[PDB]
Amino acid sequence: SQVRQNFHQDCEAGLNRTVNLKFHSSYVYLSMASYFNRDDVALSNFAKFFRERSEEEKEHAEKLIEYQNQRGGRVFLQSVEKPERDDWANGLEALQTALKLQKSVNQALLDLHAVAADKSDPHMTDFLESPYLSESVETIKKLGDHITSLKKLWSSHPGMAEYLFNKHTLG
Amino acid sequence: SQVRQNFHQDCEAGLNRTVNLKFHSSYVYLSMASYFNRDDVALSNFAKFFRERSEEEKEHAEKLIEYQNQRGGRVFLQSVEKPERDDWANGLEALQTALKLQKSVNQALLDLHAVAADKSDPHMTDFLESPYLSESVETIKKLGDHITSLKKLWSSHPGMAEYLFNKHTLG
Amino acid sequence: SQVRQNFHQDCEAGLNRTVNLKFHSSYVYLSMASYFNRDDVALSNFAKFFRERSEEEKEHAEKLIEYQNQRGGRVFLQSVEKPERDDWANGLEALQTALKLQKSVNQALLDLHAVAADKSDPHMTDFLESPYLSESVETIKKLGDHITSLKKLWSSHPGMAEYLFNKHTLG
Amino acid sequence: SQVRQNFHQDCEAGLNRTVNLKFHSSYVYLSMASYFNRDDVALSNFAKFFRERSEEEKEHAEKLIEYQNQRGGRVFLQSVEKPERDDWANGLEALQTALKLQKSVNQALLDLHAVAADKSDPHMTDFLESPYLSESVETIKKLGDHITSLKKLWSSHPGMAEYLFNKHTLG
Repeated sequence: SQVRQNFHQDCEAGLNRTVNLKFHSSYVYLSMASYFNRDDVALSNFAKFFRERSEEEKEHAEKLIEYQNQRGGRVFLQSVEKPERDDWANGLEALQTALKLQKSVNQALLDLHAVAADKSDPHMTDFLESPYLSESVETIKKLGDHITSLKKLWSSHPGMAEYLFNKHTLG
Repeated sequence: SQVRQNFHQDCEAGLNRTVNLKFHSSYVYLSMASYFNRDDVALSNFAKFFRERSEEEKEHAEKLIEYQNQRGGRVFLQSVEKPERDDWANGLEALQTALKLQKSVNQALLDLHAVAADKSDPHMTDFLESPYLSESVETIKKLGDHITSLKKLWSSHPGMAEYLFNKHTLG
Repeated sequence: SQVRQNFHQDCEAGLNRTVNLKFHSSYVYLSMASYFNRDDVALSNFAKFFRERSEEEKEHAEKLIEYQNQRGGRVFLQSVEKPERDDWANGLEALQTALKLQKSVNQALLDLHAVAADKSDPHMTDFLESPYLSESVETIKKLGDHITSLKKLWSSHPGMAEYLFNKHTLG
Repeated sequence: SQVRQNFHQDCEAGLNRTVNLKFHSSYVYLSMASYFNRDDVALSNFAKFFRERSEEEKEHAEKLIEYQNQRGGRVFLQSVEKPERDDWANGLEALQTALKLQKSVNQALLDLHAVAADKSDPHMTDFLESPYLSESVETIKKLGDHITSLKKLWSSHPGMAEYLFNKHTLG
């Protein structure tokens, strides 16, 4: 590419691997959103929350593809594996799964950042820091807070816990 | 000081002692605010409430310093002792601690007022009455009310108590 | 903490040490502001300037506490040592002291940044760079400029120097 | 008087004595204002400043007369002695004289307040506290500040001192 400069093959490859990860996360959130809209689950604000997370992950994936093109790298798309589950049990289990998902995506971004740093690519480390790394920790803190609040309510009554949380925290 | 008139040394000293007390209270509230923002506590409106109390105590301290200068007294700042605890247990314990703190600060203001009265300084007694003494009793009444409401909820479920109070009273 | 990830103990500790430093700086500036409001000093714009510096240092301290919570670290507050002096001599001596203070705080931020870099924490190095490190150098340059201008005037008449500078540069 | 209640003869008399004092102060300030408007003095902002002080003292005198009537006391006006000087030397000497005048008026208000307190008249002590006692200390602090600033300039050149102060502080 006539545009390529100081762009290492490992960074190009890591980038392609990361967009797949982001699409997979988006897909997991979409599954969760759909689950909460089921007539036998009916937690509309949990659904809304996960739907928003889904769209955010999707937009990140698209921005990474755009970054690949900007640097003169070549995009290679892979199949997107379906979520690990189709039933997410309940609001608390879904939140806990999301925290685990967010931390694995954060680790992937940190690993990619380390590759860019090792290859001395300041443009890429800068790109990864904001907003990718920053949004990750913000989301992780938010999910941790949510889990704590829901757990407090859970100890009294799980049925009422989900209903009240859906209304007061997610509404 | 060319400006000094009817300003007794004991009032000057009491004033310096009181600004330290006010800074210490501010610091205690800041500690509480930070505690409620912890991911494992997550009561944002309790945090907000204590953050506001912190700023109010800080502004009072600054107004007392300003009063010292106005009367021709000389400000002497002392080290600000850290809060007695770093962990505040829960919303109810924090509220009860704040009531105790507010009453000790109120007593200090009453003692200072008595010194000013004894020395026949009507400018200072007037200054202390509004808004210092008035805000103290208003805050004390507010905290007493809060404690009563939270205790009512506590008897059912502490987890749900803090969650509901954080949302409905402090939100 | 369920939220903690890639957050080293040394960074957590350095953070707690830095908030204390920031509170101490705020306290030093407050002392200076109060000194310039004395009837026998009477340089209102110097007071205003240091009052603003005080509030800025305080807000930085609070943002660092907030950052600690975001990463899953635990805040530990220590006593805030009183300023080294209660009398700041004059406008020039105060400015020179502030430059020295700013450079020591800058060094602390640089040392903390180095710890974060050593531990491979890109989220923290990024956080420290803007606005902390950037504001430091901006403030340092501003103070250096002020000192130079005041020194030019000082050589003629210190009394007139402070009066004119208070009005034209700080006003 | 059908309206009189808890109004002691000594308070009534002190009130009449104080309105005369206030008229005399107003007259002194008027003399100063006129002096600074002389073609051979020509400090328009010093004149403006003293003119304002004159009007303030006059309005206080009128409010005290009004208070006398409100309580059922009877107003007795006495001759207003002319100022002690017709020539006020310079801006610094005038400022120093005003500080001395303000402190003597403040003492008179404090003495009157003490009489009201001794006679258990809370309506009168309250009336005297705001705005009379409060304005006195504010004015005293302001004059002390002004004197300090002008003295700083005086040490360099008195001619330039008055000119610059007239423009920058009083303008």
